[PDB]
Amino acid sequence: CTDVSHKVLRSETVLDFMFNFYHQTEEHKFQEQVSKELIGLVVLTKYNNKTYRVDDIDWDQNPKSTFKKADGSEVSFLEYYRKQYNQEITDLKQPVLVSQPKRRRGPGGTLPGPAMLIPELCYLTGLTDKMRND
RNA sequence: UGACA
Repeated sequence: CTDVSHKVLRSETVLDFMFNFYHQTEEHKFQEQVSKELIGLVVLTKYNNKTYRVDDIDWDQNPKSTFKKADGSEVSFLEYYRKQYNQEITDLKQPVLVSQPKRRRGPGGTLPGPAMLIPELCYLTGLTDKMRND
């Protein structure tokens, strides 16, 4: 009861995460907190086991969002991820994870780990990688 | 000088 946060779980996508979070908080409230939970935090891309620092949860696009390829092949997250790495999205109706370095614009550290992630593949971490050297 | 977006 009234449980929150998660000490860097082994395996679980932030979709499954933000999912349980969907079963608690209100609507407006929901989105506000959830993000705070993943924001500044990082996720593990199941398809390419690569972790990026989620600084913003894209509560607009779904794992279906598309984009053209080299020659212009329009493939969706679901596709690019399923065909190239086969990570079966499945929850093709949740948001996205806009991972951004969002450096402190201070001196010249420049933060790393930017990426448009699928919440259904992001193994919640706890990295919160700050590494920049400002 | 934004490293499988």
